[PDB]
Amino acid sequence: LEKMASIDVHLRQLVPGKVSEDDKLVEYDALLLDRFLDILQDLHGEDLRETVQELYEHSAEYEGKHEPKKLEELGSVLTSLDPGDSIVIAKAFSHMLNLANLAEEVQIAYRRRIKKLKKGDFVDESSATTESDLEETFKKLVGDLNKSPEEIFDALKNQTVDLVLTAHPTQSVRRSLLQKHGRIRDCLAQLYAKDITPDDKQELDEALQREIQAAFRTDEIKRTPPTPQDEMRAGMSYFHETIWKGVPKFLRRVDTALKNIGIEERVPYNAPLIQFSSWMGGDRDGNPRVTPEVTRDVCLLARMMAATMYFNQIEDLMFEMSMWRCNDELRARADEVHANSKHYIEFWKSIPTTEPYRVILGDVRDKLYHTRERAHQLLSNGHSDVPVEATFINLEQFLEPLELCYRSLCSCGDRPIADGSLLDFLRQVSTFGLSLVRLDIRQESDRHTDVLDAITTHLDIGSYREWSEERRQEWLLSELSGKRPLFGSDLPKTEEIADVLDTFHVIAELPADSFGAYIISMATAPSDVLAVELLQRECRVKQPLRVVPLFEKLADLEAAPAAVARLFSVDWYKNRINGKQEVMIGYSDSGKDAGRLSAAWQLYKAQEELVKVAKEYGVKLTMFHGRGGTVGRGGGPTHLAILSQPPDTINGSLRVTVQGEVIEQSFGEEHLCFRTLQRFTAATLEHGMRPPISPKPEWRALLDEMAVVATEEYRSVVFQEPRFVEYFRLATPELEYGRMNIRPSKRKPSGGIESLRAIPWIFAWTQTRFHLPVWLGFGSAIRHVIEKDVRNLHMLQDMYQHWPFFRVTIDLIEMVFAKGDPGIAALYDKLLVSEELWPFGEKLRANFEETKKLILQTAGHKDLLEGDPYLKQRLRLRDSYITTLNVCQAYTLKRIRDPSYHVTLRPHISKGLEDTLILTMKGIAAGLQNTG
Amino acid sequence: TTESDLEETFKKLVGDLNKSPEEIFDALKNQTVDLVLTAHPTQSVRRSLLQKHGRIRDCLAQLYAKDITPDDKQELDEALQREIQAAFRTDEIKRTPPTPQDEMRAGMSYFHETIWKGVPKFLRRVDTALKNIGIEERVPYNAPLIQFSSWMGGDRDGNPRVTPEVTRDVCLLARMMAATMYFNQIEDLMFEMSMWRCNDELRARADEVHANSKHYIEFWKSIPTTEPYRVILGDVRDKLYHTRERAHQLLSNGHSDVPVEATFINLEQFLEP
Amino acid sequence: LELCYRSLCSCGDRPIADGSLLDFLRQVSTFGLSLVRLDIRQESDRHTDVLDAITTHLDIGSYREWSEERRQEWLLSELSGKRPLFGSDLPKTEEIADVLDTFHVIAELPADSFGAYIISMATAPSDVLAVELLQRECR
Ligand SMILES: [Cl-]
Ligand SMILES: [Cl-]
Ligand SMILES: [Cl-]
Repeated sequence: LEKMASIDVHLRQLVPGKVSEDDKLVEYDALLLDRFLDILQDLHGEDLRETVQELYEHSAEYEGKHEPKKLEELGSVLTSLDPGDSIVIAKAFSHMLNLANLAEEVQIAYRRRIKKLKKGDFVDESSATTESDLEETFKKLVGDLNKSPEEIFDALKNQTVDLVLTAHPTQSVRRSLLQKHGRIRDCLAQLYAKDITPDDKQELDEALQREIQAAFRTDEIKRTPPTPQDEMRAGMSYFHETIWKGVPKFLRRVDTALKNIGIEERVPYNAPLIQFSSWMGGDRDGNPRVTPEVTRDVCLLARMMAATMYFNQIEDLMFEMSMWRCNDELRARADEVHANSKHYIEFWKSIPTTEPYRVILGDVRDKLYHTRERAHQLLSNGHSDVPVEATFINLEQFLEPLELCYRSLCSCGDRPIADGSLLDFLRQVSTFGLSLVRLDIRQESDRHTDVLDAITTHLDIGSYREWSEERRQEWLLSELSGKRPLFGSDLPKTEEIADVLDTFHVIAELPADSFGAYIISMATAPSDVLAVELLQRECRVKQPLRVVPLFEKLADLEAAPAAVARLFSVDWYKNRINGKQEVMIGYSDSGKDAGRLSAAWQLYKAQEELVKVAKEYGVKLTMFHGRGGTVGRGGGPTHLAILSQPPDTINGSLRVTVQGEVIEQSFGEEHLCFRTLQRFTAATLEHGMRPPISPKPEWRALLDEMAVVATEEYRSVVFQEPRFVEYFRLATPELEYGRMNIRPSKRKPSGGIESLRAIPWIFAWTQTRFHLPVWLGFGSAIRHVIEKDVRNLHMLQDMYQHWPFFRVTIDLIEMVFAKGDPGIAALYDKLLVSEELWPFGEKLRANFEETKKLILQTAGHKDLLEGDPYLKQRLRLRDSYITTLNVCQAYTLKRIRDPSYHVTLRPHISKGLEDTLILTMKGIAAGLQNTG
Repeated sequence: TTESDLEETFKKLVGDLNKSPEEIFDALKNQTVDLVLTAHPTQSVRRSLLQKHGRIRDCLAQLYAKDITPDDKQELDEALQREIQAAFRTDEIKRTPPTPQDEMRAGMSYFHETIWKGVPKFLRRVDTALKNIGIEERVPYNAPLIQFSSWMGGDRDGNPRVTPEVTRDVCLLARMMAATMYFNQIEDLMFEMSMWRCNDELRARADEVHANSKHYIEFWKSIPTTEPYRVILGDVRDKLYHTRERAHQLLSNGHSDVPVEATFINLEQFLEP
Repeated sequence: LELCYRSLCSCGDRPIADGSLLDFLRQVSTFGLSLVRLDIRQESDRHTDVLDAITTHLDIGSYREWSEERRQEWLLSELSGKRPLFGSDLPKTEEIADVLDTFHVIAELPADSFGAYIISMATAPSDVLAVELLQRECR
């Protein structure tokens, strides 16, 4: 069998050059592809393997030269398959793509960094190969900015990176498949060690094939569109994978680099340099399955996982903490704890007072066990019997004895011992707390409007809905300044109103350690924030959540600093916020309203103005970056994006969404996790002391014109074109995506793109390799300013080379274009769109090509991603696998929607099209990862 | 430095003695090395110091890797000093002339150290070396090429501290440690066994086990019949837990309440599923 | 028990039903599930203190200074209205918390256990209205 010779050729034709000297990516992918196809032949026959290989060879042939003949060949084969062979081929290409992603992660993890490749400016910070590590960022602050070491250390102490993990917009990959992927990565890595013996290599190859087959032989359908509890279980997998051990690894590295610049202290173990938040189970915005019980559930589950990991982790700590010399305080506490009544009988019959650290640590272990057991009982029943005094309820109870051990050990010169497992444990307690993640709530402001309208209607004051914004403000301010409650059990509650109030009741019935922020979707005016503050207090929330408005539409972004100023001017709100105010901006959402360029530039300006307001009133402004941003990309780019943020918008608290489509690339691997946490911490540290350049005024004026032209084009296409929605429902799988499910994709099932949610808007166009929501508007803007003045191109180029914000924006567009193909979208059109609607797509695709050519001119590139050949190489590798899933999805849709489209089937190939469709959706989605 | 490894021994038997690969394989099948662990003639080193010694070895090893970065080397050096001082600052005289139960606990440390993972690694290497002489089979998994016996708690010759209760104790402790390790290992085994295609016999057993009414709520709300290997293995996990808890009760009391039918008493019950 | 009595009478076994069964029924009726029904008793001055902390916390004045008719007015508007009176955000002294807790205990137990709430030193209708109000507002 010399089929292996052919796939070696096609891969080498797809990626011919070597982007370094350790570039083994083509080798890795060829190895995985050979093993997988062999497994495929063994399991489903020779004819099936030859069919799959012919399809892939044709797809790589397409992604090389883009001859539409190749697409016609792929389709010719893919329609002749009966549904069974269709499912097999789709599953096959999904898994091959996953293997390609693992090869990429190995390459990135072990690519040698080249110090002679850095240029010396901020552009270095846009790729992992040249970005500054923590110590390079330190020395850069010391050299260019004359910042003293002790200043850098103080800055680090009070800094916080808060990563918010979101549910996957499609398949949150199972925890088991995460582990199998990890095994495949490890086998792949060790196979290329320059010291492995032939028997080690044979057994490694055997384990690699073994794992690949294990992955291919598990189903990814059936059961339910996973309950939010299950989705949350899968989401927390990355703590067991890399993050739990990874946090203290990173922190210790910070300690080392601080030493390597003269700082003799360590980063205080309680300092929250890294924190994690979760939306899984808390985001209700247009999502009815997220009920109050779901929220209580995910809080309790998280507390169980936390207690569990602390329990298993603390035993090794007990083995290490065998000293006897100790502090008088610790001696007293050990004798005190020894006066009491089973969880260490395999280790020691009982812990003697001659190992006091083990005594106290054993008590902490016991309390941890009782905490897990208690939370389990509350989850599965509703009450416990476990005395809350026998558990840990707040973080200070947990930290107090551990800190006693640390101080005590330091009293006796055992500081080095204390800086071991004890230090890593303390740092885990500070990072993860009793809950691992803190839950963020999100809800439409209209739902609070419904609650308050039923409240006022019940009190015979009128309808809160009819009242003007200022009349609402008056009522809410008088009610907040008074102490008299609002309502009781005697309140006509609809289904939605009861859901809202019950949500708040659940928030009040749980520890405040479990919750982060309550976030108001579709925020427009101060009554929307005041409403939530009021409902919180009237639901008896003891320690109330900080209320964070999410300004989405364009006019809302223009109105935002005024609304935040009015809020800051009210004494009640100024006293409640205690000098901190958080505002959420959703790049994807704002782009859905007004196109991407206008949304970006409007968000930069809005952050500037909000900083002006917060400086006026002495409020520390923290910006929360939602899905779609430049800070949501994977890897290197994130660094520059953080550096690019407007000055004094971060201020020691960076809050970014870790989008589901990227979390594997950011935390799936040990090294990847370290370098992610590193670039977040270093980029935050530097931006706090080295703001990006203030834009030249001609840049701001130019961007204002471009924003105008862009939004005009975008809205004229998406909203004003009457026969757009029809095209949207044909040229795109949005309808099938909503009908299948994931969640609901429409707030109002009967409306238009306005009421369509942002995630399905981005997704629907991402599946067809078209990405309309990301680039529409750039074309007419760049075109218009180049025509208005010959020299304006030179200005745009100037910005791309010197203004970080503009560079990161244009770069993201460039990357999305690297993922795009107008011919595939044209294939979807040819199969699913009416003939009289064909020119509509045609013109749109013209806008694509022109915008592509225009973006290049701004960046000074002749090809796409000319400045980051590593990423270009990787995306080129994936596209060959994804394209097959494209043709298959298009023809599958034509087969589902039209039973009048009969095809001469081919006989089934060796040992319900909807399952195929879901496979292609998950595959294409997983391969394209983040766009906009 | 010059002794024959497993494969060099294979090649010497095949070349110099004209023994066929089949004969070597049968001889291996029916062969058994039974290693008997005896109590230490003085200090049976504590388990904590065994782990500290292991860490010191690991730091020393990684410090001389020809590919480590300056920061890794710096942090490894610090971890080595940390462990050396950690070892030196523990007392080893105080308390009791360790109860034979304690001496036995310390003796069994090496199963957790290297042996538990070490046995299947060695066996797998036997499989590889057998492939390299033409043998397509693996060494049968139930064939006892390696066995472990212990005198800790059983040798009474001129040693009155070894009472019958001491023997009962070390037997129950050993069954506990075994049940623990099987329980912890079968978790990862359950994550791996996510297939759906299965045997008619195994399908029957999976549907049958599904006919019943807690140890996997952090992983899966419940295991469905579309993951039958996870069904059978989850039941085995449950039986392991009941075995450990039962032995714990028998050790600490003298009776249980755990029905012996819900545990593993003999090896065939364990191996069958 | 009543089913048993009816049944025995059905078959002309009334004399039997008028025996231990009758004594049992009568004991169930006389003593109920508690033997006795507890009467609560508290001074009116303490309810005045609770209402004073409530009105002071609402910045409407001090219920203690109010005339008997002003008290009556406020208590009646509160009783006919549908908006509650106070919440957890309430400065409770030891005695004030004691009174409110008494009402909470009364709300958390079966009504078979209680008889009457009795106001020591009663002088004017505001004291009775006060207890009725606190009763309704402690659920
Ligand atoms: Cl659940
Ligand atoms: Cl800042
Ligand atoms: Cl014992």
